[PDB]
Amino acid sequence: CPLMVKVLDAVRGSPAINVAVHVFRKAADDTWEPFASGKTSESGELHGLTTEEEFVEGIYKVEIDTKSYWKALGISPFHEHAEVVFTSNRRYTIAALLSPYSYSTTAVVTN
Amino acid sequence: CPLMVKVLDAVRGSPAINVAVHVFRKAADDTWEPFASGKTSESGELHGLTTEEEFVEGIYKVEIDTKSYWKALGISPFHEHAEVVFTSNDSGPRRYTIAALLSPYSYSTTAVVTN
Amino acid sequence: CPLMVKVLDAVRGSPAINVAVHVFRKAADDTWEPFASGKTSESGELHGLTTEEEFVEGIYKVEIDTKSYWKALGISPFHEHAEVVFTSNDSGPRRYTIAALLSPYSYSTTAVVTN
Amino acid sequence: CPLMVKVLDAVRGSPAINVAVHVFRKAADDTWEPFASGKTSESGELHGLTTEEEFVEGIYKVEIDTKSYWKALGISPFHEHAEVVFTSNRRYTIAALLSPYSYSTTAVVTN
Repeated sequence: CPLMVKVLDAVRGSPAINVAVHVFRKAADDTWEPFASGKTSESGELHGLTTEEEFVEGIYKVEIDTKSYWKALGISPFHEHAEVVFTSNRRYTIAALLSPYSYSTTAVVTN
Repeated sequence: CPLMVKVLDAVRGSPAINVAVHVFRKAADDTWEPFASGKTSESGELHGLTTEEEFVEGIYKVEIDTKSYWKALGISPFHEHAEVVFTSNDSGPRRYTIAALLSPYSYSTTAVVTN
Repeated sequence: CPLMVKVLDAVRGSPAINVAVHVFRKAADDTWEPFASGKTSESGELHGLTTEEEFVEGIYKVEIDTKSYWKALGISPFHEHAEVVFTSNDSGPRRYTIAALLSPYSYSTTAVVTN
Repeated sequence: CPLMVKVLDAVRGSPAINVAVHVFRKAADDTWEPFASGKTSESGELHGLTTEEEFVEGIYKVEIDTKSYWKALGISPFHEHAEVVFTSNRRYTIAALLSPYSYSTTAVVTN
């Protein structure tokens, strides 16, 4: 699998568990087509979203459902979600670090 | 003006100058409709995007064109742009500052919501 | 004043108000000697720490007392404080803004160096 | 080993390799005593700094030598180093994300 998502909780200093993630790919008509989805495990990681065969070149959007994560913990956060948009032309790790009013995201791209 | 955008460059240690910013509001049909736009100033800030009259409660998307910023510096970036999506709330007086800190393969964003 | 400190709270989405900040300069014997101190204002900023006359080239440490900030909010934090250590440089006119974004188990800091 | 350090490079989107790390522990005389040191591997991680037996309660400082990292890559960075100071009373991962004029650090504390 060439695409992994990892999410951390900056309030607790812990993996962000059970975070829903939806991946979209831009279609030829310039609309966002559903591509894959899943949720983070107890380690805060989401593996197996796709395969090398399926993950063709394109423009991808990884939507991390941060609002649902915070609301399930009893917190009213600022953002609806965190959206990570990039073109793929190799392994991509999309990492996110979450706080109620702030997030950071980094891409680690390796061979 | 109830909405301000501030952008910093973590590679140069500077304001991110002349970054394009496009703001959208979610319409009744669930599509994003254009709302306001501009480019950050010499201080990395974008003021005057809207007014209290127009900035009614809704879901807003602030799109920061990070890819073009890095390409103008001759630097290869990862993301197409940075998007900040939030619901505004009129529970009392409120100003929203959307702050972003940019690196080629990483960004952070924070909301500073004050009275 | 060539040195400003700005602190934001990523949990509340607000300036970090009344945060203690202590600045030190490295002495000739390699110890940290006190240089300036204060507390952030209602805007999360600390102005007037020093003057161009006193802020000569050297190695400076800016210590931000994050632990006491979180404890005053009733929130359990990880770090004792956040420290920012850098060498100043008089190559032309220069102002340093040390910005910090705080969460209980994480922080980021950026230097904005302008003319 | 109860203490791991992980470093990422936000310019390249890669692990930060060969980053020197020095850990200190506050002694009874309130001075910083050397505790352990090492450097990050090709994965950006530093394992085996200490043992459960050696890592007693105390105040620890993890100094990540960011200036030497950037200078070895031909870049003049802002900070001398990144310093992470915390009290230990369990596994600690100290993560850092580096840019020439900025860094972020997070603690992930697990059982």
